[PDB]
Amino acid sequence: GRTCPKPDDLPFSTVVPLKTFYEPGEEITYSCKPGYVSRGGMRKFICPLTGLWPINTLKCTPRVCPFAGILENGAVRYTTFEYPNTISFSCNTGFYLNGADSAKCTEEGKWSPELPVCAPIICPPPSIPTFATLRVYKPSAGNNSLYRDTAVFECLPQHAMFGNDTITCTTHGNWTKLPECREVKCPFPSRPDNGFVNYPAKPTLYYKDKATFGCHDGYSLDGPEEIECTKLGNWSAMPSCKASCKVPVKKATVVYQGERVKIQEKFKNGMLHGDKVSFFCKNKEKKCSYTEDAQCIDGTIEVPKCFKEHSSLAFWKTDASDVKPC
Ligand SMILES: *[C@@H]1O[C@H](CO[C@@H]2O[C@@H](C)[C@@H](O)[C@@H](O)[C@@H]2O)[C@@H](O[C@@H]2O[C@H](CO)[C@@H](O[C@H]3O[C@H](CO)[C@@H](O)[C@H](O)[C@@H]3O)[C@H](O)[C@H]2NC(C)=O)[C@H](O)[C@H]1NC(C)=O
Ligand SMILES: *[C@@H]1O[C@H](CO[C@@H]2O[C@@H](C)[C@@H](O)[C@@H](O)[C@@H]2O)[C@@H](O[C@@H]2O[C@H](CO)[C@@H](O)[C@H](O)[C@H]2NC(C)=O)[C@H](O)[C@H]1NC(C)=O
Ligand SMILES: *[C@@H]1O[C@H](CO)[C@@H](O)[C@H](O)[C@H]1NC(C)=O
Ligand SMILES: *[C@@H]1O[C@H](CO)[C@@H](O)[C@H](O)[C@H]1NC(C)=O
Repeated sequence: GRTCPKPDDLPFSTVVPLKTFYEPGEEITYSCKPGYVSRGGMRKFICPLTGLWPINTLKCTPRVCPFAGILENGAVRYTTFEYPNTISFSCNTGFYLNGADSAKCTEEGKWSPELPVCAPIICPPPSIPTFATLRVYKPSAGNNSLYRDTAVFECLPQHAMFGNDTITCTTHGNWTKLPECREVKCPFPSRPDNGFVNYPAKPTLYYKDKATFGCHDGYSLDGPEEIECTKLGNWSAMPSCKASCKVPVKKATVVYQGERVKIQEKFKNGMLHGDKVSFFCKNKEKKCSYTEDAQCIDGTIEVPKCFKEHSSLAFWKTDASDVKPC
């Protein structure tokens, strides 16, 4: 008689018992859903004779977990520290996340799992490779070293290193690949024909030992004057002495290294092996000049056939050097 209606549904709460109508004298209890609280706690109400439920002061509000916006040496992604939500973590470079990467604020107003910490990445003292020595290494964290620190070895004399010489601290707390130092010796160098070779005094020549070369008065070197033991047991290079050329004409203007020179004065003491010049030849049809090349190879140089060196006396004839380019 003059029943009460179904109670109002209010945010984040439950009503018990939930019926569609109530007799006067029946009781209902409002509770905030788990994870929410409210000033004054529950509300109980009794359906009165009027059939009208009283006013409901229920204030259902999500719990809040402790402030968690500051992760020393790292970064929290968050919207709000309220009951439904989760937050996630990362760390600045040189640091790792010691703990879980995300946390959740639970019904009990607690973070689970517990908030993490960023710790500095460190690598243990590095092992020294066989036949090596630490040239530079200073640990920045007691006996250990921090991220991106480096150390480098050098081998002992007569030993050749394979792979980069420095190692650095990875983000995973280990070091990069280590060098290998082996012993390497090469054979003796060959003395060159018409030349000499000098190298130090000992039964066996090892890595980065240096031998130097020379040539007699009419010959010059084919390669570098100095050579050394490479890491693979042979030599930098193995040069020979080749024969210079006599200048093949009496008077002619040629291109040596992009500039016109007079071959008789530029090579007054001979053309060296490998010296290349370009002679001037006359296209008759087009009344002009063009150039063909000639190179001194082991005492032999071959002037192009088209070339005609005019007599000193015959002044009328004009050298291809003086005729306009084609
Ligand atoms: C220095 O540490 C690196 C860290 O990677 C790993 O993480 C450690 C914490 C440990 O848990 C273990 O997983 C490794 O040590 C080493 O990295 C190597 O290189 C790859 C990339 O990091 C990787 O490998 C995987 O993938 C490749 C092909 O893509 C596969 O060939 C291999 O089977 C793996 O699935 C892996 O991280 C690791 N692999 C190997 C073979 O080492 C790194 O080796 C190490 N350096 C030294 C000198 O110790
Ligand atoms: C010095 O020796 C290296 C090593 O190559 C050699 O080749 C083997 C067949 C044998 O001769 C061994 O003594 C060495 O293993 C030479 O490096 C080589 O260079 C060319 C380039 O392609 C070729 O022969 C090989 O690919 C290279 N070697 C390897 C192992 O791949 C080098 O040229 C030699 N000479 C000098 C002056 O360094
Ligand atoms: C770091 O190394 C030292 C030796 O230099 C040694 O006493 C110990 O292993 C480390 N330091 C301390 C205080 O234990
Ligand atoms: C490898 O060695 C070279 C020459 O020693 C050096 O410049 C380079 O930095 C090394 N590699 C890396 C990744 O540092």
